[PDB]
Amino acid sequence: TGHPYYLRSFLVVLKTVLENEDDMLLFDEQEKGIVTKFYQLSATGQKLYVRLFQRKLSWIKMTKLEYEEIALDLTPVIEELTNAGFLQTESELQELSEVLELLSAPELKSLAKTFHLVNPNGQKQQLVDAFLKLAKQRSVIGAVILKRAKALAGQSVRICKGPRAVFSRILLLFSLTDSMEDEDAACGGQGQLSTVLLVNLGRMEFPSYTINRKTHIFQDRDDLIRYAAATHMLSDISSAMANGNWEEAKELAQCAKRDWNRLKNHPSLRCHEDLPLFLRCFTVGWIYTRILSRFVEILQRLHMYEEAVRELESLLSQRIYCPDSRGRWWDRLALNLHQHLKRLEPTIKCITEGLADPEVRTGHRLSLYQRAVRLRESPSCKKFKHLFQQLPEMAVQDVKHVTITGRLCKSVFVMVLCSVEELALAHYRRSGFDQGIHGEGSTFSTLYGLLLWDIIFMDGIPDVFRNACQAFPLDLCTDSFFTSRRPALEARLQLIHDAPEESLRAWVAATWHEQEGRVASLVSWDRFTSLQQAQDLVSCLGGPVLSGVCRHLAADFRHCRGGLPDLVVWNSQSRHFKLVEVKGPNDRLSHKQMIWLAELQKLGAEVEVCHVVAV
Repeated sequence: TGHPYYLRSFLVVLKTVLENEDDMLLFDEQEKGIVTKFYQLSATGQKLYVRLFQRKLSWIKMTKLEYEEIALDLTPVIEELTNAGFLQTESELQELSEVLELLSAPELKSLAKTFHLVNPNGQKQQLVDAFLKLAKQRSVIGAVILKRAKALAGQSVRICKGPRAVFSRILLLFSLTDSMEDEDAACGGQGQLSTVLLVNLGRMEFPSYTINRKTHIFQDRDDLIRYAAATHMLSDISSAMANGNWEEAKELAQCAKRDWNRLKNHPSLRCHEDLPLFLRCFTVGWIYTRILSRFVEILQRLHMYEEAVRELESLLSQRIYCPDSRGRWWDRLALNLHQHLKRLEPTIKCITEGLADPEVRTGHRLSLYQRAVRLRESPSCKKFKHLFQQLPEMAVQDVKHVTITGRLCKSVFVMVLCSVEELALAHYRRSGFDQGIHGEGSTFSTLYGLLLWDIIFMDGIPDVFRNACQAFPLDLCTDSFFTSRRPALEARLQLIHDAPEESLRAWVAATWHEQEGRVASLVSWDRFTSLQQAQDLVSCLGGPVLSGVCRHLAADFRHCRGGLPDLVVWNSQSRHFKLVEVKGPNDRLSHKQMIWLAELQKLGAEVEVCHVVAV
């Protein structure tokens, strides 16, 4: 009745992207055919394709194939895909070096033994190279090694890189909707989805809203190609970093930076700058900036600090791209110039101008401030007047701290062993808070989503709902979310501030009852054990607190989503509650959390830091 792991979901990606006019002006006549071709295979054919499309781009064996859930005999199926131009079979596998890599370790030794010439034992690389030398010098023993190694490897397929790229692009276009822009996504793999959203796309029921694009994100067919190209170039650098191939990373990024310097000034790359920030992230320029941002992360890892500093500054000197990141760029720059390069004058310039940037928010803001008080009080600095410098006294108030310690044996303790967060909950349960939610951000986030649902999904803001499978308006993570909905927000926000506990209980029930399960990026439906609990909690928190938290979340979700209190405990009978920031044995309070706790206290909530120490 539906289609497999990969396929029902793939079919959504296809359906969604095809019904999008602007998206379909980005594919030539030929390419669109490749879609109609796909739609015209057997389900079995579609299923096998999806399965393989998701795999690495290389030769894959028929023995290493065995998709029995697809068919008991895959050869009529593979046949169908080859005839359709989607797949290629081994009668086009001619590179001996490829065929050698394709064999197993039992199979290599079979080719190694039945070629007495080769010394039978060794690692895969040791045998492959021996075979490769032997065929270069003597081509007419070479084609004999191929003829046997091919037979021994059996039937084999590889994806036609032609149509692959069409779907890859279709799938990249699908990432604008949904996937990416709750701050820009992983991008890693150069072919497939991220794990979060293949498996579950077909099950998912989305919140209702009115689609209404009016701007063209991509100019002509080639823009999208430059975009795609860039995205992949990013993915690889991400990938290289993940595996600690920093030198590899450095090359890829150096490579990219050159590709970018070549690329600006072009006919297209003005335009994109003048896109609203919430669409500007889907631009070649944005991607490169992200790459360059990673480039600094790399150079830093490779102790190449003057390079990082030159980069950071050049990134900051521009305003168009990734403003949401300057807080980091500044912070990180100050860190370098101080810790590593040990250069005072520029360390202060940095901290000064960084604070003069309205763009640096919350935690990095607070960070730079602290780096400034430490610098002003500093004796090694005192030969001057350089930071008494009219600094709005943004206190880092130490809030109530608490420490705990349990009979230590993953760090497990004795109370019977128990976790670090079990210890923390336990502590509060015996301080008279029977209830508790070990959320970490989402508790609050979902409450806000619950209380502002209709405002979030609101009609009227153009270009924020561009197609079918969106869990948020595209502008949610941008200063513009608030501004574009100002009247409506201020309204509800005040309403909530002056609401009696029953109205809160009501409005939360209202949404819950109308939406329970629709995919909305802010709301975790199972985060509360039931509406009742969610209601109990809003009743403790009360209007003003909920109002405040909501406002920050709406006004600056980008720089406020993080840092919210880890754990929320409360008393069932007395309605007293406490917002706690749990700290395991080997981590500290982030600046973001310091900020959030302070903010919450300003709002009149009981807050607390909790340290758990080793036994």
